[PDB]
Amino acid sequence: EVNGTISIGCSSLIGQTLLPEVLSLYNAQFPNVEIQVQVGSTEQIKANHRDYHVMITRGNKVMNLANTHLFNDDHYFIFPKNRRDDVTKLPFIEFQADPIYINQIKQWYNDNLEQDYHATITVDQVATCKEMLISGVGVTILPEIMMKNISKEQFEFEKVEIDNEPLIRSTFMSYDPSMLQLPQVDSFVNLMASFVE
Amino acid sequence: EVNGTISIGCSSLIGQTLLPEVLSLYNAQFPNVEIQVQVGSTEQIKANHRDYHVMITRGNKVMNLANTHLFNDDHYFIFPKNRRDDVTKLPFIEFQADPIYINQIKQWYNDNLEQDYHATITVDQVATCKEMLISGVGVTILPEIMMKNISKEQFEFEKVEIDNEPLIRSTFMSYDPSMLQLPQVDSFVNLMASFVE
Ligand code: NA
Ligand code: NA
Ligand code: NA
Ligand code: NA
Repeated sequence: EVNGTISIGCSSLIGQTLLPEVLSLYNAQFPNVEIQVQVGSTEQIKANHRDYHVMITRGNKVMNLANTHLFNDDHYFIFPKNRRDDVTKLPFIEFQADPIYINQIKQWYNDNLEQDYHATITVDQVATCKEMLISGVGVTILPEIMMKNISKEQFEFEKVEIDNEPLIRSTFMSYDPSMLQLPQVDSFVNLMASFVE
Repeated sequence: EVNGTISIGCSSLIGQTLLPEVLSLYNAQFPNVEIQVQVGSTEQIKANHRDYHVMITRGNKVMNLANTHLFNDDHYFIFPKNRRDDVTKLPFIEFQADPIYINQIKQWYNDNLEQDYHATITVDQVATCKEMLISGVGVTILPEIMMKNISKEQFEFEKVEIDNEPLIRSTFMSYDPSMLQLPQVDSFVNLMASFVE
């Protein structure tokens, strides 16, 4: 019977989406495990890797750990339908992430709106960015996992393609193989790997 | 005509709720202002006060700055309706905050569920806590500002009273008075103060 504590570190948006779904199943199966969750940037979580049994991050694989690819996100440029004719003049909401990923977003904007990229609003979290969009602050690109409960009546969703290939963002589960001896950690890793497949 | 950059630091949950609503009005009135937003714990935002023109935090007033009281939140204990008879056995989801506030939550639980407080799941962000609740992970107390789009069909909401007085959490806007000379900062402060009234 599985006991003890599990300490999970994850990308901020993962704490709002995938991790809650998985922990609902995990706790139901393994009720005696104490669960600790810290969220932050992928950079922050990677830096504090020693504090976590398991990490769920986005972008590239984590150095010197076992990595399991969970899924990829497509992306959508999102803007209000009532302002379609004025999309080039609406403020763009940028979130913080690694340069390779953000530069893809900037390049897409430059190429497709036919003008220099400029972010009027900059936020750290994708979740913050999502709420700025919803409240009418401006336009943005979001990963598909963050598009739940955005009004299809109010907003147009344009799939973000670069040379007819989708812009994608990967999500990885990472951990030190020596944590798998802990049944709470093994049970989580096995459940996560099963959930996505 | 108002120009320049404004740097806002706020409580994580404020970035998901109040700040998006206010920035939608702010940008519409003052389109040439560049907006920078960082979210975090009240403790983190207070520590990095020098990085922000204006701060929106929760709990007590910020030391050695001008403070404007924005609003108070009531609180609700939230649990799934299908498990009403088993509420005492369901895992409690705790979020991180200052001890005075968290101890009020713990005391309420101890008094009203008639057993020792124990958090099976601990998260840093209230927003994370909300999604854990929604996904069926367990039970929790949330501030009223964070209760939008939680299913009334699925969940019971019990107002959190302590001696027939509501458990409350205050929100404050803080800034160094010498930032008000900047028209972008003055315009924001005046708008926020007006919005809540
Ligand atoms: Na980010
Ligand atoms: Na974006
Ligand atoms: Na918190
Ligand atoms: Na709580």
